[PDB]
Amino acid sequence: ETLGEKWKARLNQMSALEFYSYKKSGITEVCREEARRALKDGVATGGHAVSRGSAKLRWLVERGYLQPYGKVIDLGCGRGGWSYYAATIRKVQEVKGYTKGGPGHEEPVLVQSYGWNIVRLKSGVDVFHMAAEPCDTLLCDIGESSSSPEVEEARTLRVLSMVGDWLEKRPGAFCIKVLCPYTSTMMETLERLQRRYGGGLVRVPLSRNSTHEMYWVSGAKSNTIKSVSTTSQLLLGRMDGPRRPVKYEEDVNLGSGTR
Ligand SMILES: C[n+]1cn([C@@H]2O[C@H](COP(=O)(O)OP(=O)(O)OP(=O)(O)OC[C@H]3O[C@@H](n4cnc5c(N)ncnc54)[C@H](O)[C@@H]3O)[C@@H](O)[C@H]2O)c2nc(N)[nH]c(=O)c21
Ligand SMILES: C[S@@+](CC[C@H](N)C(=O)[O-])C[C@H]1O[C@@H](n2cnc3c(N)ncnc32)[C@H](O)[C@@H]1O
Repeated sequence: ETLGEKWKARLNQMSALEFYSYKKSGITEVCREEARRALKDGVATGGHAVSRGSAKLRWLVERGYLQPYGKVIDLGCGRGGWSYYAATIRKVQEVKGYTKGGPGHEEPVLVQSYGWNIVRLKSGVDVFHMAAEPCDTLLCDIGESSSSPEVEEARTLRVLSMVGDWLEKRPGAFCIKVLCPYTSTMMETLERLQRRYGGGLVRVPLSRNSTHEMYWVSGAKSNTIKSVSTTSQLLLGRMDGPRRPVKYEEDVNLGSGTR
């Protein structure tokens, strides 16, 4: 049993109150409420992000873990946070997002942030039932949580299988959600994939403690085992002391206009 698995076990064993305190203990959070007021008022200007995702991707870019450029594919784009953020980057020329939509799933949001005209979000698409196509930047944020670490592992594995085909067209720059990187098989498969395609795992502090999600990005390079175990150490450590205050931040502004 690995540290992450012990973390998952401890997590599931927690009482609901303890879990409420723990999920956001000491994490970085972005203020979103003005963005929700504006978005539900139908304000397409003002440069509001459609989701929290834009803050995540930003965190990865501003620290040089990936450098988006050219044609960007966003698998599981959802509302389009990653896509709309990617549209604001200089070297990025075109952004194409794909999401499942329908019952239980997010629909694409139309907004006129900077570079909205080079963005196209397609809904009603199963990326698993979709032929891969060439791209400079490969983004993927698929990985639904589960109380069962085995289910999370299986879903993550299916995701990696799916993104293999896109990666063999060889970008470039990529960022891929790894929901469950804390099992033995997962870490070994990630070692393999890291030797084949490069890149490394990175924990984003905007992530909640209730998820062990890490991001496989091209501009990172690190021992998978060590970074995963470091993350696990952080999450484990945050279960013992008092509740650490939330570090609130300003949400990313994506401006307005076309390109
Ligand atoms: C609500 N919840 C979630 N988790 C754990 O957190 C992980 C990720 O959770 P999340 O990041 O999706 O966000 P959160 O759960 O806070 O809210 P959301 O609505 O997004 O998640 C709902 C999911 O939580 C899970 N869940 C609900 N109640 C419990 C519970 N009593 N024990 C374990 N898992 C639960 C269900 O699978 C459900 O699909 C889950 O895989 C689960 O093991 C919990 N653990 C305890 N001990 N008590 C909880 O109440 C709890
Ligand atoms: C939570 S989102 C990511 C957030 C998004 N990047 C943003 O910044 O707004 C992940 C999305 O992937 C979508 N998804 C899950 N499985 C999918 C599949 N098989 N095909 C297409 N989209 C899927 C879900 O609907 C979900 O909205």
